[PDB]
Amino acid sequence: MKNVGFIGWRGMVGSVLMDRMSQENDFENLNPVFFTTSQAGQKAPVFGGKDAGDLKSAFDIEELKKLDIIVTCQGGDYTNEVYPKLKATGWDGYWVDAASALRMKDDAIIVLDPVNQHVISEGLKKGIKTFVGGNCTVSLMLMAIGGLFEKDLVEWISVATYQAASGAGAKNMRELLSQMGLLEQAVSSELKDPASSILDIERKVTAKMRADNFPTDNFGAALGGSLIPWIDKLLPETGQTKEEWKGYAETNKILGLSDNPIPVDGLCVRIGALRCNSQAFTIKLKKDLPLEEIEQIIASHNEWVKVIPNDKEITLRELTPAKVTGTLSVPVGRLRKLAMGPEYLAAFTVGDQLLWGAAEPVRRILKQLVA
Amino acid sequence: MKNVGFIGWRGMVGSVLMDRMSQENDFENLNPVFFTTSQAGQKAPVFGGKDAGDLKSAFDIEELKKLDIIVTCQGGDYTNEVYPKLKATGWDGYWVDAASALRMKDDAIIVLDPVNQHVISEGLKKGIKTFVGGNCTVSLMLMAIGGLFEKDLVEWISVATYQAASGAGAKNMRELLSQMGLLEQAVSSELKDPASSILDIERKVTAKMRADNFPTDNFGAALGGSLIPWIDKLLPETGQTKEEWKGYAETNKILGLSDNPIPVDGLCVRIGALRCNSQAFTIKLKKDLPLEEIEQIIASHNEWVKVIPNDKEITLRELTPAKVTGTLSVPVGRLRKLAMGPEYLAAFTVGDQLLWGAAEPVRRILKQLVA
Ligand SMILES: NC(=O)c1ccc[n+]([C@@H]2O[C@H](COP(=O)([O-])OP(=O)(O)OC[C@H]3O[C@@H](n4cnc5c(N)ncnc54)[C@H](OP(=O)(O)O)[C@@H]3O)[C@@H](O)[C@H]2O)c1
Ligand SMILES: NC(=O)c1ccc[n+]([C@@H]2O[C@H](COP(=O)([O-])OP(=O)(O)OC[C@H]3O[C@@H](n4cnc5c(N)ncnc54)[C@H](OP(=O)(O)O)[C@@H]3O)[C@@H](O)[C@H]2O)c1
Ligand SMILES: C[As](C)(=O)[O-]
Ligand SMILES: C[As](C)(=O)[O-]
Repeated sequence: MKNVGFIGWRGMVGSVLMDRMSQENDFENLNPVFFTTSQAGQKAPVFGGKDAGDLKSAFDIEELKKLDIIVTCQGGDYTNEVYPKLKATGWDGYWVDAASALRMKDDAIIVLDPVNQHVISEGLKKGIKTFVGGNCTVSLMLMAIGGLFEKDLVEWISVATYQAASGAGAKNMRELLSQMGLLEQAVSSELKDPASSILDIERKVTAKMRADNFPTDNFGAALGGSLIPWIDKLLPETGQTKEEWKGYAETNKILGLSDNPIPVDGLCVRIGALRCNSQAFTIKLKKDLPLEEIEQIIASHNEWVKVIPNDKEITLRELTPAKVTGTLSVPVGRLRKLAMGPEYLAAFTVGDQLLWGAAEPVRRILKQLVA
Repeated sequence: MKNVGFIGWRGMVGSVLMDRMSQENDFENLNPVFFTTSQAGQKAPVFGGKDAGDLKSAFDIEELKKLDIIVTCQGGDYTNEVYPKLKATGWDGYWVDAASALRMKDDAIIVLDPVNQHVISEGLKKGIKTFVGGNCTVSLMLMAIGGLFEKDLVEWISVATYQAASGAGAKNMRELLSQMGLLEQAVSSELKDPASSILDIERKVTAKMRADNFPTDNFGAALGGSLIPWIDKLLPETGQTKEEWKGYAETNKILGLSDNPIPVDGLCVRIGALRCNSQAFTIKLKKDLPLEEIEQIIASHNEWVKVIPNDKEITLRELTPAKVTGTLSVPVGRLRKLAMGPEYLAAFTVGDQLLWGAAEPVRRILKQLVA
């Protein structure tokens, strides 16, 4: 069986990949070899009921060179380090990555098979050996409205995101939780007392949120009870942040439309959600079609997207992070025409950023590479 | 000196108004009369160092009929009951309302004087006697980009909101806070153990958020750690919620363009913030102007709007609910041209929903009416 190496299997994304792989018995048709950046020699974990020897150093090129496929969830720093060194040896195996590091490489293909399988297979024949997961937000967007691009109905998409703390890292999720606790703690008794003044409570919660002893070390500002309309670094040439820039760059590379690119732009905002990224869309369509047809085109693209009817009770129950968290479902709703015209479509979607937005496309390309 | 009655002065919006009036000495040039729907006969609040006798009944038409101006923050059900009975007596004084009830009536003007003083002035001369504050998000939007409408540069605006808990009520803010506390408490110990599993932490928080005992009666769903992409009731004829519908309806009546409406549409989403409504805009301009000119036009409209440089550090410091809560500042940043073209402009704004979104416009028209 093909020898597959796993790097970053212990991380947050890695842990999700391991769990998903165990659920689908992905360890059956492959020989697993586990690496580490801090536990070399130690006893390798037990997945798929198998027993790898001891953890090998993720930096041992000779060891890696023996592998047919490398699946990494370690991070960009690691990849930019080892990858060039491994290729420099002549190694011709496959490199499956969850980090963005190699996404825009001329010899790398961004994978999201339920959306761009043709691009993938084509790359495979062509000799492409590097496959990278796409930006979580772009991935979730395409899993929700892929049918529209599939039908070549999209002229341009305007996006406003509602991104979870989890997308920034495990330490960021923990900071959000700490902030939420401190906010309630600041007015614990006042909340219990029905006679208390709501303005008195707000004043106290706002003061705590602005206090020096309020944990903001990771976001650079309060997230719980607030929001941050800026994610990643600035791009001086356009004014977009790197997260916003990915919409255009990655959507078109995933779909293979670099020759006739579709404008995808907007604002990415971080909010107090744990691990589900939500998005509001203003989709300018190339033609005016019945809303019911639009819905079917969307719902039939893949089996994970789930159209949520534009009803209050149903929306509150199905189109929220609280509902989607930990599932492979990609609900999209609030679908209707906008006032600008019949070609303007409104849509809101929610999706788990660690599954389709991270571990799932990786787990899937791997399965396709092996048995 | 004019006789002015105050209704709903005890609630959340009413309290902020009383606060602002006390700070601005708005009671000096008027004779205050306080009413109540539940505490008639009890001592009135002594704002402005002035002392009214006892609370009068807000349902006493004979007492109301004696006033020159009635200022109410009581609510739509109150107004819909009393306004008709009072006007039926032939009463011809001024009615200033914070509730949406009379907003779309032809004998009423939606007031936001920094934006439509001309409408207010024309209406007064025409005989209009009813002034109503506009929807909070619409008001906050115009305070931010009124300069573009002032120059007739706006073709249409696509909106995505991030609305706070207080926008729905004092009960809802309290529920949000209680929810936040419960979420952290579910993993209090794990959070202080730096070696604990993040996925274990998230599964526990999510489980709590999904527990029947999780307090969700006010929102009908979890808000803390999540979001609710639905505000108000559904309008079957367009697919919009009443909240979303107001963008087109109120923006245009405020601007006096109900005859030739500028399309303003989008999605209104509730998030876990206490009292600031934020909005992401995609503005289709009529002309292709340099970014710097657009900024000058936006900044020059009024003294409260504040253009925030498209810089990360400044944005995290100035463009957030944490910074603007309790202030009259209306920051607008992330200004840049979008990928769709040089006529497409992006912008993100944040504003306190209880000030410019509620009490401030009311407070201002009252001052105009009393002198
Ligand atoms: N966060 C998201 O929502 C998201 C979404 C899509 C893609 N990604 C990307 O996926 C890659 C990995 O992200 P991540 O958030 O999974 O990184 P992470 O949680 O920090 O894990 C990465 C590595 O940190 C090391 N580590 C040190 N202490 C650890 C501990 N106590 N528990 C677990 N691991 C520990 C592990 O390496 P050793 O075992 O060798 O020590 C682990 O492989 C990044 O490139 C990221 O950008 C993230
Ligand atoms: N919340 C916002 O951010 C916002 C923004 C824009 C517009 N508005 C609108 O402004 C109007 C009032 O909203 P609101 O949020 O201020 O309503 P509220 O807080 O419920 O106050 C309304 C009334 O409820 C009664 N009440 C019962 N128990 C009370 C208590 N424990 N404390 C204070 N009052 C109590 C009071 O009437 P009595 O004293 O007669 O008993 C009070 O005047 C509504 O039409 C609302 O839609 C609200
Ligand atoms: C969240 As990314 C750095 O994998 O585009
Ligand atoms: C903020 As309203 C409910 O008076 O449109």
